[PDB]
Amino acid sequence: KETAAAKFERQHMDSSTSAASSSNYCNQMMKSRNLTKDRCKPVNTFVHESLADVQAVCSQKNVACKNGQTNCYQSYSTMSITDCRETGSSKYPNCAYKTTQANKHIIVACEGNPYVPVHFDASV
Repeated sequence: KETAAAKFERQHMDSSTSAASSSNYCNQMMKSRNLTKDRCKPVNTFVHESLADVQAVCSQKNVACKNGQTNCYQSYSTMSITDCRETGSSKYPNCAYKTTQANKHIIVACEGNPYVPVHFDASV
């Protein structure tokens, strides 16, 4: 019974590294965060900021979600992130990813009491 908040933290939070660090990072992290268990998740973003700083985005700039819901929020600051994208050669179960580091505004969807991130929508 993983909570929606905990699923967001597993899939999207990595405060321990300042920036993607290594060319190995997406290969290791997509596997260790269990995002390659059932299929190769094609894309995924990790955020290298404190949990409190990501949770605070839920009270920042309200923006439309890609799915048309209204509960998305854009960070006023830029944040350190790593984008993981499956290589063309990647075949499950040997899921392979390119690691790219960026500093961008994040967009998250927030739900619940407490009102916390449950989904990573985009970076801009």
